[PDB]
Amino acid sequence: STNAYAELAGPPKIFCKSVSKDPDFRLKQIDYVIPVQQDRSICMNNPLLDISDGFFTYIHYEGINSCKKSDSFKVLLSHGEIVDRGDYRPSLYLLSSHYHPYSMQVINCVPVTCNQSSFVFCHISNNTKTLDNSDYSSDEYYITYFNGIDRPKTKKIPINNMTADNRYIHFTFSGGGGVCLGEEFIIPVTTVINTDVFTHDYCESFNCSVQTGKSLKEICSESLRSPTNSSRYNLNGIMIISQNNMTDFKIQLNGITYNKLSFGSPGRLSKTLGQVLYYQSSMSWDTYLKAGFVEKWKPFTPNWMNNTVISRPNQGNCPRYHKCPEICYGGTYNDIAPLDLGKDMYVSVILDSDQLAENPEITVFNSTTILYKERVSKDELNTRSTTTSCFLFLDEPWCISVLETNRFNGKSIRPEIYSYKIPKYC
Ligand SMILES: *[C@@H]1O[C@H](CO)[C@@H](O[C@@H]2O[C@H](CO)[C@@H](O)[C@H](O)[C@H]2NC(C)=O)[C@H](O)[C@H]1NC(C)=O
Ligand SMILES: *[C@@H]1O[C@H](CO)[C@@H](O[C@@H]2O[C@H](CO)[C@@H](O)[C@H](O)[C@H]2NC(C)=O)[C@H](O)[C@H]1NC(C)=O
Ligand SMILES: *[C@@H]1O[C@H](CO)[C@@H](O[C@@H]2O[C@H](CO)[C@@H](O)[C@H](O)[C@H]2NC(C)=O)[C@H](O)[C@H]1NC(C)=O
Ligand SMILES: *[C@@H]1O[C@H](CO)[C@@H](O[C@@H]2O[C@H](CO)[C@@H](O)[C@H](O)[C@H]2NC(C)=O)[C@H](O)[C@H]1NC(C)=O
Ligand SMILES: *[C@H]1O[C@H](CO)[C@@H](O[C@@H]2O[C@H](CO)[C@@H](O)[C@H](O)[C@H]2NC(C)=O)[C@H](O)[C@H]1NC(C)=O
Ligand SMILES: *[C@H]1O[C@H](CO)[C@@H](O)[C@H](O)[C@H]1NC(C)=O
Ligand SMILES: *[C@H]1O[C@H](CO)[C@@H](O)[C@H](O)[C@H]1NC(C)=O
Ligand SMILES: *[C@H]1O[C@H](CO)[C@@H](O)[C@H](O)[C@H]1NC(C)=O
Repeated sequence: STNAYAELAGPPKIFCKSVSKDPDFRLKQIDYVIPVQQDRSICMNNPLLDISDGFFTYIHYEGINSCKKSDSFKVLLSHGEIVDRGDYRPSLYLLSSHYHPYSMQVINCVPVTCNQSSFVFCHISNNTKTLDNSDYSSDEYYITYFNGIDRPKTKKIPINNMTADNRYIHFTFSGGGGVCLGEEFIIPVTTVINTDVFTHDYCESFNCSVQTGKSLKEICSESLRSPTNSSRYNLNGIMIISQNNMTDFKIQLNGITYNKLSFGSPGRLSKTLGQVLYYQSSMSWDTYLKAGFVEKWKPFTPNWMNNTVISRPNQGNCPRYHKCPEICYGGTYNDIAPLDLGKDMYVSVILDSDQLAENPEITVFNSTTILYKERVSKDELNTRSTTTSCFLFLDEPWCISVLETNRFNGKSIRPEIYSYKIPKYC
C-alpha cells in the first residue's frame, strides 16, 4: 500500500489510446515469487492472482502427473505486497505463504484481497466428481485468511444458513478473483440445477447454419447442460457473504442475469475505474469476450460488452472467432482489466491461435478493434489460463499478469508472472 501504488482510477492519465505498431511494454518477468519444484512430476497449475490496495493474493494448485485442480495434492496460498524497489517499476514483495489445510480434498478456490489481507474461498470435497454425483450439502465450504505477520486461519462457511435465489442442488467457487465491497465479500460462483429453468433469447436470435435434428430453442436449452452429467445445468452466479469480525455470517447465493446466458464457467469480479467488472470465460458456442460492468446486483446483471475482436482458442466446433449457436464445450480463461472508461479500452493476455493453447500476446483493445499488441515470448510458448490486473504506479498505468505455462512439455510446469507498462506514446 505504498505511495507509489494507487488503484487505477480518478481522471485519465496520459498514455496511448489508439493503434500503435510495436509498442514498448517494458515487459519483464518476476521470478522470485512463485516457489520452485525440482520434481518434474509435480505440476503447478491454474494460477490465480487478485490485487487490491497494494496487496496481492496468489493461489496455485500443485498435483502429481496431473494439471487438474481436484488432483492437486498441495494448494498454495501466498500473500504479498506491491512496492517501490527503486528500479522505476512495480515489484512484488512476498510476505507470507501457506498450504491449504485441506489441499488434498480441495475441489476449487477463489482469492480475494481485502483490507490488506489475503482471503481464499474454497469448495472442498471427498468426491472429485461431486458437481455431477452429488449436492452441496455433502461438501464443505471454507474461508482461509492471513496477512503475513499472522497465523493463517480457516473457518467453515455456514452454508446451511444460506439463502438462494433459486433451487440449486450444487455450487462451487470458480474464477480468478472476487471483491470485497464494504463488509461483504462477493465471489464468482458456478451453480448446478437439475431442471431447465432458463430462457435463452440472445441465443435464439441467431440465424445461421444450424444442424438438422434440433431446433434453435433446443440446442440453446441443451448448451447449458453439464457435458459430464447431461441431467444437470451449470449456471454462473455470485455468492455474497456478509461478515462481522469474521463471526456472524450472512450468506446469499444469487444467479447471474438471464440476459445472454453462456454455459457456466470460471469468471471474476474485480474493482476497476470505480466500478465492478465481471468477466466470464467463454466455454460454449459464443466464443467472443463475455464481460461487463455491474449495473444491477439483484439479479446479478453485468452490462455485457459487445465485442467483435477478442476471442479464445478451442478444439471442436467452437474454435476462435466462432459466434454461431452450437453444443460444444471448451476454451481458455483469459480475464481482462480496464484502463480508460471514456475510450473504452482494456488489456488482456490472450492466446493468438485458433485451436491450440499457445502464443500469449499482451493485447490492448476497444470493443471494435485491437489497438496494439506484443507477443510475450519470441519463441512459441505453450499457455492456457491468463489473469491480468492493472494499477497506478508512480502515477502511470502498470499491469501484472500471471500466465499458466508449460514450457518444456511434460517437464516441471510452473506459471510465470510478468509485469509491463502501458505505453505513454503511440
Ligand atoms: C446426473 O445428475 C442427476 C441429477 O442430480 C443425478 O441424479 C440423482 O442421483 C442421486 C444420487 O443418488 C439421487 O439421490 C437422486 O434421486 C437423482 N436424481 C434424479 C432426478 O435422478 C445422477 O446421479 C447424475 N448421474 C451421474 C452419472 O453423475
Ligand atoms: C471427507 O471425508 C473424511 C473422511 O471420512 C471426513 O473426515 C472425518 O469426518 C468425521 C466426521 O464424520 C470425523 O469424525 C473424523 O475425525 C474426520 N477424519 C479426519 C481424518 O479428520 C470429512 O468429514 C469429509 N469431509 C467432506 C467435506 O466430505
Ligand atoms: C474492510 O474494512 C472496512 C472498513 O475499513 C470494513 O467495513 C466495515 O465493516 C464493519 C463490520 O466489522 C461494518 O459494520 C461497517 O459498516 C463497515 N464499514 C463500511 C464503510 O462499509 C470491512 O468490514 C472490512 N472487511 C474485512 C473483511 O475485514
Ligand atoms: C451492447 O449492445 C446492447 C444492445 O445490443 C446494449 O444494450 C442496451 O443497453 C442500454 C443500457 O443498459 C439499454 O438502455 C438498452 O435497453 C439495451 N438494449 C438492449 C438490451 O437490447 C449494451 O448497452 C451494449 N453494451 C454496452 C457496454 O453498452
Ligand atoms: C475504439 O478505438 C479505436 C481506435 O483505433 C477506434 O477506431 C478508430 O476510430 C476513429 C474515429 O475516432 C477513426 O478515425 C479511425 O480510423 C479508427 N481506426 C481504425 C483502425 O479503424 C474505434 O472507433 C473506437 N471504438 C469505440 C466504440 O470507442
Ligand atoms: C445458522 O446458524 C446460526 C448460528 O451460527 C443460527 O443463528 C441460525 O438460526 C442457523 N440457521 C438455521 C436455518 O438454523
Ligand atoms: C439473419 O440473416 C439474414 C441473411 O440470410 C439477414 O438478412 C438478417 O438480417 C439476419 N437477421 C438477424 C436478426 O440476425
Ligand atoms: C474483532 O475486532 C475488534 C474491534 O472491533 C477487536 O477488538 C477484536 O479483537 C477482533 N476479534 C478478534 C478475535 O481479535
